[PDB]
Amino acid sequence: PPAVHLSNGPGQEPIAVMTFDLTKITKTSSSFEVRTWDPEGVIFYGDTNPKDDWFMLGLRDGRPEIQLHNHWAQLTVGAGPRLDDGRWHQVEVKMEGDSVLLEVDGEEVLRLRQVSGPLTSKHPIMRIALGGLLFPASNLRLPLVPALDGCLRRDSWLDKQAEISASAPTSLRSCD
Amino acid sequence: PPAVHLSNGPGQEPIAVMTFDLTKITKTSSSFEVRTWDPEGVIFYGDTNPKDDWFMLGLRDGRPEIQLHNHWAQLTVGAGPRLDDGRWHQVEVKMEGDSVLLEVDGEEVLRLRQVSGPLTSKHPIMRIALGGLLFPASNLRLPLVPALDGCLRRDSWLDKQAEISASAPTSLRSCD
Ligand SMILES: C[C@]12CC[C@H](O)C[C@@H]1CC[C@@H]1[C@@H]2CC[C@]2(C)[C@H](O)CC[C@@H]12
Ligand SMILES: C[C@]12CC[C@H](O)C[C@@H]1CC[C@@H]1[C@@H]2CC[C@]2(C)[C@H](O)CC[C@@H]12
Ligand SMILES: [Ca+2]
Ligand SMILES: [Ca+2]
Ligand SMILES: [Zn+2]
Ligand SMILES: [Zn+2]
Repeated sequence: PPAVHLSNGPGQEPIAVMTFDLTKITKTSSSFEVRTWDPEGVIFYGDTNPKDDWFMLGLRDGRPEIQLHNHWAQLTVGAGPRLDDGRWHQVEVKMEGDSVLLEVDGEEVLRLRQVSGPLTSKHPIMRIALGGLLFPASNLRLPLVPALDGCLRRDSWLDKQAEISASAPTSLRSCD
Repeated sequence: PPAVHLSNGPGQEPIAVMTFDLTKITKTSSSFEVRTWDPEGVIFYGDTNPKDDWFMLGLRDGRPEIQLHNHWAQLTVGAGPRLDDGRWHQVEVKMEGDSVLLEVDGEEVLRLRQVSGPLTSKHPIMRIALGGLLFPASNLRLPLVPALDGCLRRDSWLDKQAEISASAPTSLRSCD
């Protein structure tokens, strides 16, 4: 399976940004495998508005951390086992009703309830950035250093049929 | 080890309530072992004010759930493995800086960050209720049925030297 580097050297910007049409979304889940020895960094960021409608999934002290900021909730939460053990880990992030669910290696490790209304409704465009944020780290509810020295593979983001475009500030590097 | 029943039949009220002097608190952690086959219910509730300063640790679909409502945060979060497997489980809830940490069987499974300022400061009295709430379940951010058919043992609550009093609406029942 082709795996890409989650950061390009300095690691101050995402390695890729995908834009989606929310009205066209039929699938809200995202999944991928990640491998790393890095205990802190951004795995992926998502927003409909960088100002007041955003989400971040990363690692802090080796464990998953989600920061979320929207009309219904504002939170900084850590959960799950350490993932900075150099092994491949399966990760899934999905919407289940008004909740955001995080599954690690097939097991649910965190369910953030009552945090969102329907995506398609309410913010017609959603952006997903890998390995970086779309705003300064200092703007996070709880700052961390975004650079994540790890590998990503077998990734699936939301609904491909709803993807408007994809960019890369530079060029994706292989973990081979 | 003497174990007590976490609910008395109907299970509409706590089996015990302990009151503490916050200014006297030197230890903020609580720990205990719980065993149960019940997938939903309140393990313990805590507040400094039932109106706007409260906390609840329970089970929903077999897994730990924390609801918290205070000046800094308002949340409903599920985490950790199922605990309704009839085995004894060690549980710890503690303050670590501005965070509330939940450990299950020796492993950190959830860290709610940026949710509280110093306890001793800011609410001079804290109440801890076991197996029930100190307000209607309908008043929870996300209602659940409080009755938890399980056993509790080896419990330690905050700082005993700060305990003002303890009550029991009825009488503690043994799991023997
Ligand atoms: C987590 C998820 C959904 C599952 C999907 O796999 C990834 C996206 C990323 C953006 C989140 C959204 C959930 C709703 C959020 C928190 C708000 O609307 C602001 C940003 C949004
Ligand atoms: C969780 C803990 C601390 C660890 C201890 O072991 C149990 C107590 C229960 C009451 C919580 C408090 C944390 C601060 C809370 C959320 C707010 O002040 C309102 C109720 C309070
Ligand atoms: Ca890093
Ligand atoms: Ca029950
Ligand atoms: Zn919005
Ligand atoms: Zn208060």
